[PDB]
Amino acid sequence: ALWQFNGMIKCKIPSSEPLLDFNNYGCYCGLGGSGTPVDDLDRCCQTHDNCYMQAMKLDSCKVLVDNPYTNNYSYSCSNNEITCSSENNACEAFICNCDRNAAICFSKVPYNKEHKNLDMKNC
Ligand SMILES: [Ca+2]
Repeated sequence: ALWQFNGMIKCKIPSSEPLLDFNNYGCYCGLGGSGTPVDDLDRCCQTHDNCYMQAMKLDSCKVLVDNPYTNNYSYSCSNNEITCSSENNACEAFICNCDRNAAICFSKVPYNKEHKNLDMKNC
């Protein structure tokens, strides 16, 4: 769910408030997404978006009404390391992995403020 993803990013980037810093960035970081990614951070979000779409393709997810944004899963942050729990069932485990990969991706690429609140005209 959104609140777990928020925590994962903070696990990797302790100085940020992810829901503020990484929302409405480029063409993909935020609700929806289209066009060509503007930079590598934006590409991280495109990959994350594709991961969520793939998750909704799984038979294990189409059984629950929980949406990737509201579906809770278990994970831990320890020494700034993210670990998805084995207690997670099929759907939750896939989502957890999508989020973990994105959080790590976010922490490895440059952040370009020029792309914040980008005009959808570019997407
Ligand atoms: Ca998106």
